[PDB]
Amino acid sequence: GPMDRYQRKIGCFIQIPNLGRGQLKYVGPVDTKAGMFAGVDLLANIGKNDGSFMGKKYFQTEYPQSGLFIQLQKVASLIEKAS
Repeated sequence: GPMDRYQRKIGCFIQIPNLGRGQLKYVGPVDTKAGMFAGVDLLANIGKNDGSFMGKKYFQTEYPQSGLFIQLQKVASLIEKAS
């Protein structure tokens, strides 16, 4: 599947422009949103969530607002380069 190459990189770190270093924790759809998403933990409260959305847990965050869902297309090349 198209998400498999990104799913293999879960647990890696990427350097998201204008945000900072984030750990990739989830790749996939999000209920009620269009398209595929990367769930990242920014390891500081500069995200928007705790890894859950609409009462469902997608991933774990270190802090209450360190999690962020980003449209996968925006970070796909960064995730590919991560090792």
